[PDB]
Formats: sequence, structure tokens, C-alpha cells
Amino acid sequence: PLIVPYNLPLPGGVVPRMLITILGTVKPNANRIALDFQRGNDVAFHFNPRFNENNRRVIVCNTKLDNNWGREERQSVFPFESGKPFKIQVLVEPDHFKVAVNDAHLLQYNHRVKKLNEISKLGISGDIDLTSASYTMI
Ligand SMILES: OC[C@H]1O[C@@H](SC[C@H](O)Cn2cc(-c3cccc(F)c3)nn2)[C@H](O)[C@@H](n2cc(-c3cccc(F)c3)nn2)[C@H]1O
Repeated sequence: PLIVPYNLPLPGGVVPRMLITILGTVKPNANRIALDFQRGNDVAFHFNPRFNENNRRVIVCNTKLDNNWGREERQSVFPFESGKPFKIQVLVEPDHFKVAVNDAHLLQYNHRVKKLNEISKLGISGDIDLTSASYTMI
């Protein structure tokens, strides 16, 4: 449905209790997926499944400030499957982003960028077909 890369505005920034849902299908032979929550040119939260990093599947999370990447947080639990449909949910909590894939908790990422109201765009990129991207308050 939707064109990738896709930019989803987050009007007024993120706030605790905001739930973002992304539905799509991983392409065959996919190499990478990325979600980038942006504060202007900075990336507050980069969520990056990698299908083949030295023959391993890994999720890399990080923050980019002033064009420099910080310390990576890596997760070896890998719920994505080439060719198959997925659901990503990102719930904004007071102290972290909480990510679930296919209704199962995956990881939390502590807020490094603390001006939550200034994180006002989400970029979706990589080797997917994107079906829907939306948000709501819970
Ligand atoms: O930090 C996140 C950034 O990472 C760099 S790569 C640096 C390597 O991760 C560094 N590194 C660390 C280790 C290591 C860790 C533990 C133990 C050990 F032994 C070794 N090995 N290598 C990427 O270019 C960068 N990016 C990805 C994309 C991007 C663009 C379109 C689609 C998409 F899907 C993605 N745009 N920009 C970002 O993802």
C-alpha cells in the first residue's frame, strides 16, 4: 500500500501513553528494516533489525546526536521472518520506548533524548512492504 521510505508526522511530539502501530510484510531476502524517531536532524531512537550481520540476525538500537551515533544496544531475540507479515507496536512510557512484535514484548529503550515533545517525526525504511502506520492514545 504505502510508499517506503515513509514519513509519519507525530504532531506535537510523543507523550507517555501514545501507541504507534506498524503493519507490513518483510520482503524475501530482506537485509534490514529501520524505524527512526527524529528530533530535527537528530535520531532519538533508531530501531534496526539486521538479517545478516556476519551471518547472524540481530536488532541494533541507538541514538544519533549532532551526526554522531552513540553506544549501541543489541538484542539477539529476532522475531522477524523474511517473506512474512509482521506487526510492530511502540508504546511510549515515561522512561522508555517499549517495543512489541507480533503481540510479544521484545525490548525497552531508555530515553536518551529527553525533550519528548520535540520528537515529532517517525521515518520507516528498509526491505518491507508497508501496509499501515498509525497512532492512538491508550
Ligand atoms: O548504531 C547504529 C548505526 O550503525 C551503523 S553501522 C555501525 C556498526 O553497527 C558498528 N558495530 C558495532 C559492533 C559490535 C557490537 C558488539 C560487539 C562486537 F564485537 C561488535 N560491530 N559493528 C549503520 O550504518 C547505521 N545506519 C543504518 C541505516 C539504514 C538506512 C536505511 C535502511 C536501514 F534499514 C538502515 N542508516 N544508518 C546505524 O544502524
